[PDB]
Amino acid sequence: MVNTVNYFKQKLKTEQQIGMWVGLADGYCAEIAANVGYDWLLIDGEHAPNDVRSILAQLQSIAAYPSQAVVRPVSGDVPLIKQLLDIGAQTLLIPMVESAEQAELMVKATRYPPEGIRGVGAALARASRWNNISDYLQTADEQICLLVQVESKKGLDNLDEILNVDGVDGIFIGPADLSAALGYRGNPGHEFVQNIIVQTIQKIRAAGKAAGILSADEKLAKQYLELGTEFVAVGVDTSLLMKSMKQLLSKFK
Amino acid sequence: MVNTVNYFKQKLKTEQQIGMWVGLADGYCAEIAANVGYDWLLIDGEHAPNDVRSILAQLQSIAAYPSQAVVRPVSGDVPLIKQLLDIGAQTLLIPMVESAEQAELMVKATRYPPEGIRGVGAALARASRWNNISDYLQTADEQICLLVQVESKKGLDNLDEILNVDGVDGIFIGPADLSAALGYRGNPGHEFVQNIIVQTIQKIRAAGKAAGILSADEKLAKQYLELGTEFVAVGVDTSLLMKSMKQLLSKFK
Amino acid sequence: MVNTVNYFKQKLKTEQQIGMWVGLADGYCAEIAANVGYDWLLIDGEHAPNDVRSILAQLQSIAAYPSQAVVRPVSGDVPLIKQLLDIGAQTLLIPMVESAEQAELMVKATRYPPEGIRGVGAALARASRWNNISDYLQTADEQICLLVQVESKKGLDNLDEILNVDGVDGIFIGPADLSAALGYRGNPGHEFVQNIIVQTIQKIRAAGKAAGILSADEKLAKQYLELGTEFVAVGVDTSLLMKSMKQLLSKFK
Amino acid sequence: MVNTVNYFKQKLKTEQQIGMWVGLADGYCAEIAANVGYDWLLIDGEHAPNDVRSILAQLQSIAAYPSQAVVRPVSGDVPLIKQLLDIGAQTLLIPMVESAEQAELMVKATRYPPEGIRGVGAALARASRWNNISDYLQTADEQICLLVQVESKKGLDNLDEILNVDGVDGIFIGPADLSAALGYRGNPGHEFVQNIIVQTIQKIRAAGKAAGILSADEKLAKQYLELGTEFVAVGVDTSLLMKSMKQLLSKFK
Amino acid sequence: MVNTVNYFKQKLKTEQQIGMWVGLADGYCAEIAANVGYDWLLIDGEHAPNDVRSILAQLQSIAAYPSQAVVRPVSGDVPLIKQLLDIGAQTLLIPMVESAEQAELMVKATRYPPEGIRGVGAALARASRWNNISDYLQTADEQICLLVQVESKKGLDNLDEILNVDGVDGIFIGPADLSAALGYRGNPGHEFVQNIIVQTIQKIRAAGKAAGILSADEKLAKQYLELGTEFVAVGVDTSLLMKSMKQLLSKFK
Amino acid sequence: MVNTVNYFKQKLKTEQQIGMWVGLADGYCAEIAANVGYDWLLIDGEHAPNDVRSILAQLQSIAAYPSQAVVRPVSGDVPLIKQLLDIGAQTLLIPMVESAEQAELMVKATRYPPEGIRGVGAALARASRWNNISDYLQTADEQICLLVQVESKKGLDNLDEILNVDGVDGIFIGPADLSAALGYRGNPGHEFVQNIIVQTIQKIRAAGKAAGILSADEKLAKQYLELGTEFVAVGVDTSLLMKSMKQLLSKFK
Ligand SMILES: O=C(O)C(=O)C[C@@H](O)[C@H](O)CO
Ligand SMILES: O=C(O)C(=O)C[C@@H](O)[C@H](O)CO
Ligand SMILES: O=C(O)C(=O)C[C@@H](O)[C@H](O)CO
Ligand SMILES: O=C(O)C(=O)C[C@@H](O)[C@H](O)CO
Ligand SMILES: O=C(O)C(=O)C[C@@H](O)[C@H](O)CO
Ligand SMILES: O=C(O)C(=O)C[C@@H](O)[C@H](O)CO
Ligand SMILES: [Ca+2]
Ligand SMILES: [Ca+2]
Ligand SMILES: [Mg+2]
Ligand SMILES: [Mg+2]
Ligand SMILES: [Mg+2]
Ligand SMILES: [Mg+2]
Ligand SMILES: [Mg+2]
Ligand SMILES: [Mg+2]
Repeated sequence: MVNTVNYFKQKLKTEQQIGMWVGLADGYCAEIAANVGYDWLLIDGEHAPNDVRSILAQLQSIAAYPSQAVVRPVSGDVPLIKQLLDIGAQTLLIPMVESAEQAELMVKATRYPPEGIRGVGAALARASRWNNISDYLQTADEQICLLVQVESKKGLDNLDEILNVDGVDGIFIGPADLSAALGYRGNPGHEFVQNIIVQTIQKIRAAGKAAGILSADEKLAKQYLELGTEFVAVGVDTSLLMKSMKQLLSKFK
Repeated sequence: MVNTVNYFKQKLKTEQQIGMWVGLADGYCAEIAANVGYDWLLIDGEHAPNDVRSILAQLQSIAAYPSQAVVRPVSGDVPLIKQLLDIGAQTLLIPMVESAEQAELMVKATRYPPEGIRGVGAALARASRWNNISDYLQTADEQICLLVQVESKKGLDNLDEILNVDGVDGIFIGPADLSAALGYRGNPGHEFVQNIIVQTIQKIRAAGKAAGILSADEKLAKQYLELGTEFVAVGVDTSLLMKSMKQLLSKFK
Repeated sequence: MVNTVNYFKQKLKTEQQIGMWVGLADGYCAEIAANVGYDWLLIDGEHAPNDVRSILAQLQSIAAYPSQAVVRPVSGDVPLIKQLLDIGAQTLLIPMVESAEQAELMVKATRYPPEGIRGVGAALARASRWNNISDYLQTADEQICLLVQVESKKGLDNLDEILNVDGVDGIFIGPADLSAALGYRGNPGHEFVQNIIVQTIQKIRAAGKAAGILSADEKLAKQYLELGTEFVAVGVDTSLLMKSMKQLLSKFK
Repeated sequence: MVNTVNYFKQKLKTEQQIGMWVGLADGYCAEIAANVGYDWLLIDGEHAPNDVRSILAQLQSIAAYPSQAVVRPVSGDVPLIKQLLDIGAQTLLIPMVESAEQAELMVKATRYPPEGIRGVGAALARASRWNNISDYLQTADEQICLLVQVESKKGLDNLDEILNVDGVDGIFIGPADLSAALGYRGNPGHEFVQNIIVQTIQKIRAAGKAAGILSADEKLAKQYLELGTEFVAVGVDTSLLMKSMKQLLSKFK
Repeated sequence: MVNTVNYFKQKLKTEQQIGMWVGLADGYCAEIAANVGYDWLLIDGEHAPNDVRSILAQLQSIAAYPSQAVVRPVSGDVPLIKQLLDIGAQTLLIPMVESAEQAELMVKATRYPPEGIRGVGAALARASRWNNISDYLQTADEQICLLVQVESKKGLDNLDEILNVDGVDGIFIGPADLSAALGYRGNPGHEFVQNIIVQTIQKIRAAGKAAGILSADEKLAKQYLELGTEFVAVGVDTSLLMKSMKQLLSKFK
Repeated sequence: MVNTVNYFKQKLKTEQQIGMWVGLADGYCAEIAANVGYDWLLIDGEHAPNDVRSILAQLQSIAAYPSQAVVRPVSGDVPLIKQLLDIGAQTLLIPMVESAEQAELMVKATRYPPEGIRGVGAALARASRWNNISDYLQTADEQICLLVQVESKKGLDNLDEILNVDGVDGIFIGPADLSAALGYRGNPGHEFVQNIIVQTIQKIRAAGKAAGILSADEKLAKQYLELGTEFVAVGVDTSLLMKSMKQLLSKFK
């Protein structure tokens, strides 16, 4: 077996990838989402009730389907990153990255020694398919993709520095945390927030990195796609479930 | 503590109850559905991957919310009916009921001896809140609601006899099984099938029982409500989740 | 490895075994019970929300401790008896046994062909410790104990015939179902019910079988032990948990 | 999406398929087995501690890999067959089939009305990918494969009758149950047993059906493959795990 | 929907709330506790085998009942506090708080930017009921209650500074850790320890904060209630289960 | 009940203990390993998909069997160490220990105050059997065994200092991490790496501590036992499972 090819990572340079947020925290729900045809599925370990074991079950469901999995850990925690890479998550989205120093540590967290600090346990790992991928320890680093989130004033204050970190493949902008950080909590639609988001996307792409964002607003999502944003999540499974059930009931109240 | 009042059962005589099918088989998904405001939620133990323990978790989720839980067991299995009643399901929907003799057996399966054959285990049961409902063994039978499904030619061949069974509170028509039985598998919309459904609903109500049905077709659902159908399920969580994700992707393909 | 010795089964002829009902349906709760020192623990697959997998977890917990495990399946279902024996339950309590014919079928359900109808799958079974018990298929039958419950008028009507079945090790009287069947639901303490229980215990022991019963009433339990009842369950984990929390709150209201 | 093609079923006529028994009852263990390259993996619901939900998790793991899944239910139970088909098991191995009448009922259990009695619930089913396979109710029956086990004297007494049942794709011989039924429990290697197995395979193939068997004995397995046996399981995951760990310890005792 | 009202938080100023420790780490056991009528239930993520997912199941169970849930995380970990708030825990008890600086960080951990550092993920959260609480991000902070534990010499050394932190609603004294820190491990009943607890309670209340404590000793508990302690836990589910089973067995030995 | 004796700890001074790595992360798989007769079983919480709850289930499985459980947490996290000690892990293997200061912190993390910083929660803990071990808080520290891993250049740069820490019972060498740190990722067999391992084992034993290692290479394992290495793991469950299935398939390809 050759290592699983990270098509999400390759496509960061060749196309615009449409994503779905997966917060239903369940292998069965993850499989339903995997049938739809999204370019990527974000398995949310930060804001959905997930742990390593529930994330593994969702990787296993999704693996049969072309959709690429991206995992967001609860924080940029080196041991947790180690665990998520070993269960076979090839793309990580680190929340609340705020400095070049923190971004560099997240790069190292994803790479084996001697260049990185990723713990070695290939005999045990779904990532190597329990050494059925025979050259895994040589080929692993190449198919790993590191995305970091800028979603605080401190992150924006360190954007040029983060964008100069070799090994950051992409910067994702989270309008919820960012709008709240800017004192517009629950109102990311405000011009003050939007102008900052647009400038941030332009700077990301100007530094040769992939830009990403989430918007459930179709107009904002198509606007970000017209700017060239490489990875755009266009909704959230929990929101689509709740909204579809509410809209149906409303026809009968 | 007094026994939980089965408002679903009472409302069979006073209003038309709008329902949602719950096949996501998960306490977290069940809770999302419970927030919407459906009169009833059908926890599907026949066609979703549920067992006693996953149905219990969904009853516990839904219990904080006004929505009434109805449970469909995989078949009219007396021991399984005993297990679902003890975890505290107060309304059961029995699939594939085909005779008065079978319907009478389902009635007994729901009632304590000496009048029925429901096994006694009140010390252990969520149904009695572990005897915190102190008169449970005297008050239980009154808050249990039995629904049966007619979805075969044999059931339609025994409809008058089923409708004469004291203890059957409602007959639910399953258009999927029924249209397939009638040789229109996948096409319940056909006039031959629809005329049989309308006459069946009329005969059910004429005999003083509640009629029920599921249609995800808004027009058919509103037609069934115009006939006075007492319990109408108008959608399915798995279907709404898949369709909402597909419709969203299609805006970006 | 030699087959696990069924000490419960041996002690049916040598002492009076004190039991605890385990209906908390959980490996962790089962282990707490296992620490107390009861002779036997009844893992209730009939009136607690258990399945094969949760019963296995409770056998594994209890296995480190001297307490003997007894499993009650939901019904005398031959395939379910097969499953419980293969996960390693060496004593079964079959509810609602009503004839010599049913009791004989329960005997056969617990023995390998050619004498019985127990499905053969020793390579896969915790019962054989995956063939680490090398002579398991020769030695299994000796360490299996079959108990049946008489808890209906029909069972009482067939008691002499059930007591003549070679292979029934014990008859357990369930006062909840029996009092309900007799038209005293929730009031097993009535003299009419108690005279029938005493006569039943006497007949069981006169036929050389072990008699068993459950009572949470200390006085009734010690009365049953004075009669020579061989296996007496003296409480239920759910009841003791609920009662001890209620009694505590009452000191503070 | 077109229905998943049942390559196991097609290959019953074109090659000899090598199988592995999966009794570790776990999605993670099932994935390890799925990486090896077996033609088929038997997910054992009869002799391993599996339920519908654990079998679903193993189908999801295996689905990413070319190995074909076969599910053995605990018995030929029509509602359980319905559940296993809806979670997407395309090949079933029914234990302890003993008559043409029982084999015919198992055929019907796998086919939609009006020709069969498989319950219709395609909106809810992984089998239809929640109707993402748009013609599922028309295309399903074609990719379903029914295997039955002959493993009792009564089965052998009805072999010609079972082999004349249209819709039985294959007969699997279980040497453990059969050797025990013949009074050679734990010794299927005996000439009396082997001659019966060989004659049985010859009769199966002469009637145009696929023959199958399990042997962990390499010589017996290659002997059955030389006879033309179409589906041969050559070991058991629980046995290989236990034997590999025992052999390793023995080098160090 | 309006945000769930935190009645525990309100009652800190109006009454003395009686609590039960919940360490059985199970949704089913949590529901049994929920039925008793305690003012509050402490779901112990520090000393019982709980994770985010098992705490969620226990919140869902308890939510149907009047008892208020309080969650103790394993440590004052900001990302873990984020996760517990998003699953809907409205009151947190932070163990081993030792400085005003740590207490201030715990305050911030519970409030959205720009005033705090709580991660924003309202679309995904049971806390917002997946945005069915439409003004959640404006109304969340008011219904969150922060309790901190003082249970080390260093905490006692910083008590006045911790009591001056705006946003700490209550200080809970843990006599187990505190007696151990003081060199009386396992003997909190000693006068040296009790004088320090009484002085600590007095200082807490003098600073306008709520005081809390746990004692399974009825006399110590009523002494703490006579001092005006606002939240008093009076027992532990594991202890009551083990003690009630031991006391029962002792009547029969 | 007296505290469970840690025979693994005692045997560090009296014999050479043969170990098996347990990364199948499942109570059922752990039990299979427990039957084999290894001196110790390493429940891997670093490189297998385990959490506190799945490690507890494996401790409960293994507890019926002579094999001693050792738990590797994901990192030297003080709160996580507290959780694993309370579920009753008596021997811990800390990964990536790099200084005497870190080793001393791990010592304290394992000991109750006032000498250590282990949180006190004996009423709740399987470790105390919920206080059924009545003197647990006085007897606990004696049966806890602390192992640390040296697997970085920084650890080797601090080896003498780590070996001078009272409370470190053993130092385990992880050839995977170590060979990678040394710039021979995937090639621990290299003479440069092996000479460093031999000198390290010699220095560990010279300082009166137990030396440990894992090699799946029989020759290297027997070489390490010839040097007097006190605890030697000789295989990994996931590896043995995958290799045994692959070797079997290869006989039939
Ligand atoms: O896309 C963002 O802004 C995120 O980082 C996370 C997501 O959970 C939102 O907060 C939805 O509420
Ligand atoms: O409503 C009906 O027709 C049912 O009885 C069951 C439901 O599963 C549908 O068949 C969805 O496909
Ligand atoms: O002992 C009996 O009577 C039983 O067979 C079952 C037990 O669950 C009781 O019904 C408690 O309510
Ligand atoms: O192959 C057979 O004989 C079976 O039908 C099942 C299998 O479990 C064996 O009994 C192994 O013990
Ligand atoms: O109340 C306290 O002292 C605690 O903080 C925790 C509780 O677990 C006890 O330690 C019980 O042993
Ligand atoms: O023994 C070692 O080298 C370890 O520390 C961990 C183990 O996971 C191996 O790396 C297997 O790949
Ligand atoms: Ca289950
Ligand atoms: Ca977990
Ligand atoms: Mg964010
Ligand atoms: Mg139907
Ligand atoms: Mg009974
Ligand atoms: Mg068989
Ligand atoms: Mg404490
Ligand atoms: Mg290592």
